[PDB]
Amino acid sequence: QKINPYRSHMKQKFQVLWEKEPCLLVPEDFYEETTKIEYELLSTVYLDAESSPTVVLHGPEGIGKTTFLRKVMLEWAKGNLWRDRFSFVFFLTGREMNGVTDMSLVELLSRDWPESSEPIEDIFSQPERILFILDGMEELKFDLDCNADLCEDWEQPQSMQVVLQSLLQKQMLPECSLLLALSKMGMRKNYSLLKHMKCIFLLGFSEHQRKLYFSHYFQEKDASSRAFSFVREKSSLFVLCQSPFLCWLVCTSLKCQLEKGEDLELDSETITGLYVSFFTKVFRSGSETCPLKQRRARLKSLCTLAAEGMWTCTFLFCPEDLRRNGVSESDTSMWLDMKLLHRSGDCLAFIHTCIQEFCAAMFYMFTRPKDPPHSVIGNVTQLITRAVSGHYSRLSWTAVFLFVFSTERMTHRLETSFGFPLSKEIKQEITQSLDTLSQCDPNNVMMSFQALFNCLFETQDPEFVAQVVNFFKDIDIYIGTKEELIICAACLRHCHSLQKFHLCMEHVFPDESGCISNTIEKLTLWRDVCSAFAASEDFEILNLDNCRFDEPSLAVLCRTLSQPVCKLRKFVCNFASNLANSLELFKVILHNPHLKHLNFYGSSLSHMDARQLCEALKHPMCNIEELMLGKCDITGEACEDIASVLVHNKKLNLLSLCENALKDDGVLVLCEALKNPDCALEALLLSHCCFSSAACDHLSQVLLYNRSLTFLDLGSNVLKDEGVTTLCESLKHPSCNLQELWLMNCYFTSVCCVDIATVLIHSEKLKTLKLGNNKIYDAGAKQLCKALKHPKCKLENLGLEACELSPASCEDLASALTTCKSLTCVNLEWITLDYDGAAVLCEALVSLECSLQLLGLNKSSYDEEIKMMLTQVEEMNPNLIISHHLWTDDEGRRRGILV
Amino acid sequence: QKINPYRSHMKQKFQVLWEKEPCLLVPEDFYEETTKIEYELLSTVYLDAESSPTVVLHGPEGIGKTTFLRKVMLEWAKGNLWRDRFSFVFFLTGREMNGVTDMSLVELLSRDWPESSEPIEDIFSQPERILFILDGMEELKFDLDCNADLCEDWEQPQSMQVVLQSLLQKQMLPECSLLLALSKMGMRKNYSLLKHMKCIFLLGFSEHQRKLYFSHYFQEKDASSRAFSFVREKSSLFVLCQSPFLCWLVCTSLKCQLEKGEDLELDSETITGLYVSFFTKVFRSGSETCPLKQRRARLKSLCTLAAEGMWTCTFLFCPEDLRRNGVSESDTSMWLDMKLLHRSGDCLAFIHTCIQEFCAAMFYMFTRPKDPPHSVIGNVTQLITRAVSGHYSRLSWTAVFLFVFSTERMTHRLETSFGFPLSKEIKQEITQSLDTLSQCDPNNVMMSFQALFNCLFETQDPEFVAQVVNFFKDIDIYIGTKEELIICAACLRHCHSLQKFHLCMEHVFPDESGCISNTIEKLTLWRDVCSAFAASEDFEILNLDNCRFDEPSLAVLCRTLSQPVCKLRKFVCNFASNLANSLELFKVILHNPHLKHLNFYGSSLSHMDARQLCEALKHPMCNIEELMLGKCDITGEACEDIASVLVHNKKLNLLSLCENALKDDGVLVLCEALKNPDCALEALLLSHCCFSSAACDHLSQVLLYNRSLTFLDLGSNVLKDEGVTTLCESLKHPSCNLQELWLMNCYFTSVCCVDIATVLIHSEKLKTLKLGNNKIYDAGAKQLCKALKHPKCKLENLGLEACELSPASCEDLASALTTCKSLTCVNLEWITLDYDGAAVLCEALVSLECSLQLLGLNKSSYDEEIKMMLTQVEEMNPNLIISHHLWTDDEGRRRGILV
Ligand SMILES: Nc1ncnc2c1ncn2[C@@H]1O[C@H](COP(=O)(O)OP(=O)(O)O)[C@@H](O)[C@H]1O
Ligand SMILES: Nc1ncnc2c1ncn2[C@@H]1O[C@H](COP(=O)(O)OP(=O)(O)O)[C@@H](O)[C@H]1O
Repeated sequence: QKINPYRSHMKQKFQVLWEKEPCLLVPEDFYEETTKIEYELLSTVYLDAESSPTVVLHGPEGIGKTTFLRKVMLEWAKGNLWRDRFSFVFFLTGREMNGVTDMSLVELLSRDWPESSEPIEDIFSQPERILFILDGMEELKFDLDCNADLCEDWEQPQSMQVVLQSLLQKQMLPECSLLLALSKMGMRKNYSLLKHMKCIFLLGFSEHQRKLYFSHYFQEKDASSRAFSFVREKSSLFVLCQSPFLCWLVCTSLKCQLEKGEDLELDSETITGLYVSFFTKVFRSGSETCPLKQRRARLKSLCTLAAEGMWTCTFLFCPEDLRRNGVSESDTSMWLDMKLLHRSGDCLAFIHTCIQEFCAAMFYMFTRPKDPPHSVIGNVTQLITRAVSGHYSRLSWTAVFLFVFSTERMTHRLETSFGFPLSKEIKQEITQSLDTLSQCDPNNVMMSFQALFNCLFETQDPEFVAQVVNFFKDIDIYIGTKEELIICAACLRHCHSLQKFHLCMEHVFPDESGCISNTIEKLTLWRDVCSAFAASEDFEILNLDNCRFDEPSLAVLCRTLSQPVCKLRKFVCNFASNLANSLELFKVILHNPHLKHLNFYGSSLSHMDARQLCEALKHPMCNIEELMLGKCDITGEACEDIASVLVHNKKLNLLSLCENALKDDGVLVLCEALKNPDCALEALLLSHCCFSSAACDHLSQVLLYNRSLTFLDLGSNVLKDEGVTTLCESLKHPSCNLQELWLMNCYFTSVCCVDIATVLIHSEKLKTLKLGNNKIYDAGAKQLCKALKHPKCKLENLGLEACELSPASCEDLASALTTCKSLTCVNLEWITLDYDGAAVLCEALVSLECSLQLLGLNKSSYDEEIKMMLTQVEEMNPNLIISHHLWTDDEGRRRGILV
Repeated sequence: QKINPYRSHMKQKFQVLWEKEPCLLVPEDFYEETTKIEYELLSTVYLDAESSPTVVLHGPEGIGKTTFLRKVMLEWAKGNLWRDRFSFVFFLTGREMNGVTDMSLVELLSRDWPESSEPIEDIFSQPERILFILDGMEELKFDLDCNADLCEDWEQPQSMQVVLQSLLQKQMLPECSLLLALSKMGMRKNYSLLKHMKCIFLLGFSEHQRKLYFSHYFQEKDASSRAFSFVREKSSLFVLCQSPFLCWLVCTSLKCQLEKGEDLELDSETITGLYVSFFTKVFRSGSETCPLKQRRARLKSLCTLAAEGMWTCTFLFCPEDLRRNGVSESDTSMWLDMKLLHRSGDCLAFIHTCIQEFCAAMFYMFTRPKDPPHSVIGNVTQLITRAVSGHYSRLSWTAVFLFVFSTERMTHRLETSFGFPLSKEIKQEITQSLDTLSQCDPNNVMMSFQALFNCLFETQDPEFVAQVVNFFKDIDIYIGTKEELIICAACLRHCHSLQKFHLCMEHVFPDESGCISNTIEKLTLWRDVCSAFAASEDFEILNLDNCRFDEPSLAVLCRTLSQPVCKLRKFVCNFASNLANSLELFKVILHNPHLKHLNFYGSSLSHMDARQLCEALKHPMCNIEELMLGKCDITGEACEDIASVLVHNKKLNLLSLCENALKDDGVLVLCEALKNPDCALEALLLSHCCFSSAACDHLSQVLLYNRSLTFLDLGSNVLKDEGVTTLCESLKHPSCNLQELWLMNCYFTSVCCVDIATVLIHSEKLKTLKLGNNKIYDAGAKQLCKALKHPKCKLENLGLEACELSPASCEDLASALTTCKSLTCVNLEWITLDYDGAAVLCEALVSLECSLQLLGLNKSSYDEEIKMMLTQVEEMNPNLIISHHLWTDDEGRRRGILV
């Protein structure tokens, strides 16, 4: 074996770690039996020396991930693993790293690197010979994202977050290999960050392995047989015993019950029940020579220790910390003996992070509603808020425990088992906290309804679940497993408060011959979820984002929405249309007179699909007033059918066909439908429809003959001034009812600006004009400003944003703002400014004659002097807002593009 | 609505049916509430008047399928449904149909058709106006398959099975519509038969509907509240109450418990537990003023009635039937009062088929091992065999019940509740019956391991399950759901008796980024199933038939097969090969020295996939002696690697590369590999490899230089006479070691027959030659016969099948058979014969000089005189077997095509 001092140092260090850290040391042959498959998988998956992947050790908490990583490193350091694949392996743990504030990868590695050896840069000469093991990533004080930039230099000092994110995204030592340990929650959290992923699942014990674990814990035989028989007779307990840590919990609980002499009782209704039984019986069997008052004081001090640790993302407790939280030497000895704490060096740690979270939740059970703030540990409202708001999701398990503790049954269990009283105001605290969150603005909060639903589900309190869920009106949820379907059905079964529902569902209804695959249980759960749609008589918006149905599930949803009791108003079905989908959605459209807005943005339709859609719309039970079909792959032939709808449904008044390819023959057919002075359509959006000036002829005949059409969007079309001139000739006559015109990015120039200037003088009805993103090069600007100076131009909103404007237009713009009394909004973003033009513009802006309410300008993108001038403008005209990105979101929403 | 007398007749019929059949008549508004979605879905899905679809009413037993179909027919006949879509709907029920033995569709329809109405041909004039409702298909005396042909004429008399299967496959009135009622078992049974399926699932009650049903059954309020509270406190009972029939069972059980006055106790461990509680409590509450002897005799008589009904597929009981089984008027009144039976006209029927199956299973509890045969009711051995043999699978639920009854706990429960003794030899009867079944030939007695596993699973007896499953050595199983995975894991956890395992697995491991999708539970179950492969030190053959894995499940399987304790010998992986499949399957190949046969037939490979396969095969831990790569999309370039294998692996001696496209350059490279007098390959099959005479040159150099190669298959290649003559030139020299040559379907003719005729005279080692399916005429046959008459021709097997042979060859054939003393097998199928040549052939065949053991000929395809002559031949030469399809299955198996 090659001489290596670092390898031997790690051998000694992890040999010592392997023998005293775990809850119970089992014979090594047993451990090797229990994890044989995973060890072999790892050893062969890394022998690759095209690229090397990052392998994630996947499993639930307490399954033994950290133990497996330590065994792997110990076997490598002894020379028994990766002998000819990795020369150096580094073991990084999250809690030890959290202490590091500002360090480079080299310094962190140097921490455990003996000087009497090779240098670190020399070992970095060959990066593929390095493996990084990252254990306890979920215990980090920061999140991992691509938000922060990622440097590629190991020598250069950086914050530890940047080092980890660079290592993970492979922008730092790309040749090295990564070994991650993640739970299901961590897997879902960091799936986006990880690429080229390879997974190894830990499986825990089998039934024979559970028997052997019991035989190893109980050094006798007959009581071991008794305990195994008792746990086997109960199904849920045996199922939970697959996890070695839960198995050890059950062992210690039963061992206390047996050494006490009591009969074998155990609670396995929930995981929280097993935790409560373990903690209860260890406390009773480990504290008997102590009076009740000091028992309560000691437990409360320990729980405060855990709560402070969890709120500061700390899991190692120096003696000074125990003294601060009121934990004395006697208390430390007692908890070490009863095996809720163990040493992790010179410091102490909880036997497992889950036990620490248990005590942290327990801490709130000693509290009063009118308690002074701890200034470190947040109160119940803060904990609930941080746990059900998606940004952090750090104190999740704690909150879950607290939810379960707040039930009357479990508060009773806790009080009876401990012997002292505990707070019963905690359910009310949680309820009021969730109500307060619900009454907040849904956009500013970003609720995580998966987290809230999990917490509610664990209480098994249907009335509590109904009360809490009915506080919320705008709900969004992802369903991709049966577990999440069960939880969502439980939480929404008795929900009658829905306003907006956003749903994404995958992996549940495959429709691979849905007859054989779908089950009555799945349909019943789905029907229960749908019951909220028809039971909530406040239901405005249903947004189905990339959902995957089969015929029965879709039929259930459509029949739910068809019921006359349903009050749906907006149906937003993104990217979904087939033959049976057509049939069922047409049942939806027909049956409901309350449904008025329909947005199919993105769903690629065919000729027959559009034919069937229009045939369903022509039914006289259809009250659709807004129809958005953007990016539906609609073409000219389908226009033949759409025109038909315009003839029949006098209730329809807004139609958007953006991002399609009408190609002037569809526009011809649509103008043929529109010309008839029976079509009641009031708003038309044909943005980016790949048509030209040829259609502007026919559209002109529309403008003369429609007394209902008031809004036209023709942006992103090649009009080349002939189309704009034809339309302007049509719009010269005041009898036209057009109010709003959008011709942005239409590839015209100054030449047609004269004709526009004519309509501005003759129209008494055109109030909003967007001519932005066109190269008017100050000639069009000068002509339009002179037109606006006319004492008959009733124009209210003008957009010339990003029009190749220069400081020469300023003066002429400055004179329009002070003369057009009806002009209240002007978009001039991306104009290039100097001092001599910014001064004139600001003089205009601060004037009483200037009747402008909204100015579109990008203040940040200028020098300091002009920034100071615009700030002075803001402080001298208290009615004017200067801002950029004025109309982007409004344009997207009205076109139907965003949603 | 059009006037119709048939409609009114069906209205009266189903109106009478609707009011007396059900267990409890609920208000009609309640029923319509409980089935609103399904009714609307049917009504709107059929209004479409393109092909006609088959609509299936899907749900578990007792969910209300028959009730829903009857209400649908009543509403149709009342004019409230399908008023403008169907003119005539026929309601076919299995039990009523079973009485018909041999009748046509017209007569069966006329059965319930009044004469004073329209004619049958006139109503068949427009088939589009016809709907068929098929209820109780699982209660048929015959099975439904596609084996029998399907005629399109309704007038022609046929057996009812043929009419029904033609109706289902739409080869009889294809324009008609179908409405089927099926269970999960029936759905999986008949999925193959049905096409264009449409499904409507019945959902049963919701929670509020369960409350309302309780309030409706219990006409008071306080016990309704008490019953609902008790059922709600128990999870399993509430879950089971979703089914209306199970809900009525629970209602009656609780009603007996309350009117008796006892506390509310109920066992809900299994569905069989609920049935036992219902039956026990109904019997106790309905026969208490009766002495024990007559209680037991009455229950036994009812059980006998049920048993005769189940074994004769009868479910309506005329009074003579009750008298024959010993059921009197007093007994009928008692059972009607306790609501185990109800009237269905002048006759009685069991309240539900499930109750009848329950009683039929109960009947065996009154029997003795040494009992005389009932001559109608089969004994326990016959019942178990018919239940776990796939051919019948009719009495499944009965057997399931009997299994649960046979446990000690449930026998104790039944004895305690009833009060009289019951048989305790039934576990032994079933175990011995299954042992005897296992010792039968696995090819004949078609076990249905899904049925056996379900029966074993329901007993919840791990020891009994292990004992029964270890009786079987050859197991084949399909896993397509999580339920079936759980069942197979439970049954195979402690199985260590495996010899051959055939597996087809779908729909469980999607590999849609298996990290997020796969769960530890599923992986654990799969590992438990795989544990049988490595725990059974007799494991010969593992056949994965079109299985679909992800990385973790495949890795679990491969690591299982890698263990040195594993004794795998034959690995048949049909239709699976990718890059990750490559890595893991190479772990399988490398690790195991016991593995010797490898068949990848059907798995589409690529250039690099074949490269990686060959590189894995070149490892020196590889003991493969047989390699089958038929229909693997292998081409000439991959031969370069394949040739390498032939050079390296001195253990390999059989290679089959059939159904590939080698195209003479691959064959060139392979012959370059074979020429080397180190290649130990002994048998090569290049059938259907798309090569020509150009390869026969190189193959010739093979036969001179390979002292180990003894079998060559070159069938179905365009070899013409030049290739065969080149090969014969190579094989003339006695130094060639070739023992078997297959040149069937090789497009040669009489011209090369001279050279073959030379080799037959000069070879001392060529024992089997197949020249079938080649257009050698009687001239070639005569030349070969003259060769065989030479006193040096040591040819043992000759195939001249399908060679355009005529009665002129007979004489020359007849004289070769009596001269070639070494010629023991000759295939002459498809030869045309007359009397004067058949006589010569038979005179040869019945002769002492004829040393033939096997003659390949199709006796059935000749006139009566020649048939009688060949029958006399068989009756005069007791050593000669005449048969057709002589070598087809052997050819397929040896090429690796079949399996
Ligand atoms: N295979 C095993 N055999 C015996 N004990 C185990 C095994 N796996 C885990 N344990 C015990 O369970 C605990 C698992 O905790 P840990 O190893 O931190 O897993 P995780 O990080 O997944 O929670 C350890 O304290 C160890 O004592
Ligand atoms: N929707 C329902 N509402 C109330 N009771 C029902 C309903 N469906 C079925 N039942 C009851 O359940 C029992 C079983 O009915 P059945 O239609 O025979 O089930 P299946 O057709 O599945 O065998 C009947 O006695 C009936 O009274």
